[PDB]
Amino acid sequence: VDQRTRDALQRSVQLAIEITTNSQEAAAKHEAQRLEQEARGRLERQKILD
Amino acid sequence: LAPRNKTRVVSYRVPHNAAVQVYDYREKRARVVFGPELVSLGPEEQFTVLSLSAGRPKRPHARRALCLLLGPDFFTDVITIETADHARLQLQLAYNWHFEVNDRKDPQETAKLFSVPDFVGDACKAIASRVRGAVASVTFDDFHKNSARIIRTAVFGFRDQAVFPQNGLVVSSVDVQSVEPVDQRTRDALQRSVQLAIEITTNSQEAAAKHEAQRLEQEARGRLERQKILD
Amino acid sequence: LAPRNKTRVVSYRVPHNAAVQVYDYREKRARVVFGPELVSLGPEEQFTVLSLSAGRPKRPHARRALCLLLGPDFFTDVITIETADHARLQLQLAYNWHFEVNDRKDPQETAKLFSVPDFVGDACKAIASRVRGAVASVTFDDFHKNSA
Repeated sequence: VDQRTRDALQRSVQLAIEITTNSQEAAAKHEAQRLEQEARGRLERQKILD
Repeated sequence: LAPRNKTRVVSYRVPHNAAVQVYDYREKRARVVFGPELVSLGPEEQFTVLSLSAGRPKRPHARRALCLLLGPDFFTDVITIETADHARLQLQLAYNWHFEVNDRKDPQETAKLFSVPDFVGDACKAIASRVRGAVASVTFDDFHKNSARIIRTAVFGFRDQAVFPQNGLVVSSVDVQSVEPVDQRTRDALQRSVQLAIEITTNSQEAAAKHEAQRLEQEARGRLERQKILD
Repeated sequence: LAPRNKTRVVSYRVPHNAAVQVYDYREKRARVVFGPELVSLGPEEQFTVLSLSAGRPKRPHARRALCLLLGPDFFTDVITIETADHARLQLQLAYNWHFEVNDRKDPQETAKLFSVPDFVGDACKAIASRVRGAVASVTFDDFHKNSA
């Protein structure tokens, strides 16, 4: 019935989106770090093999 | 237009996949006529007039019918629900239905077809309550990804059909069409969710190209360094 | 133009790959006439009039048909969906279809052809729901590459 109570619940869903977006950004960041490490790990072996 | 000859026998052509109910008030007899047929009243017989529901969000008493549509058909409804994150979002559904009649010569089975005064308004709220119930215990991120399963599991239990045993209606399908937030702010928060999913992919292709450039520069340097000693 | 002779026997030329449904309200008899043929009413026979769907995003009741098109054909629809990244993007599709009739002398098989009042609007939403459902659990980069 209250409008304030309804206003307090939209701020409950404006953060449930940010949870998901910060989660996908974290997953992409971890995958980028894993790929950069695998690239570095093959380049470092190839230098000694040269 | 032209006013009718009231001394003329009243008659109605019942359409395909439809039934009418008519009760003879003098001889105290009832009958239900099916499919495509001409139906003619006696002096005391009357038609059963069905006040039914129609409209966008299915307002009641918005349609009048002299016959009961019992063929495979659908009607669509707009359902506003709310997830466990308190995010409100309306839906657009479509309920494929048909009445199930075993014996058309049964005076008790065919009488049950006209027992519910408004099967459209009954079924469009008996299904929307289950949708509302099963979504309210589900967060928004789960529902946005799996909403075709949430709704099909809410409506059908443990099942292919949702039979209503009062009159004989089944609802053997539901087809969710539109899913969107009511709030504009909630919609603004989701475009910033996709303006970063592009940057993930572009920064990924730039990283892959950069790694390949470094690998090629290393292989070039590694052949040049051998060639200098060989000279 | 010229108003019709109402005392003249009503007749309709059914096209190729089409069927009409006609019920004799006096003799209590039904029949479905196929393919290319002339169809003439009795004094109490009537045609089954099909209100069908047409338009861009397939609005309903935008077309009226006295015959049922049952040949290999297509109709196109515009479908708006949304990926798991919350990126909204519309589609343009084309559904090659045909009705399947085994025996044309079966009064029960051929009656089922006219059971659904609007097969175009039914099929264009029964397919768009599956598209909408299977895309919403898929990120945008996967869909842009493998959408076929």
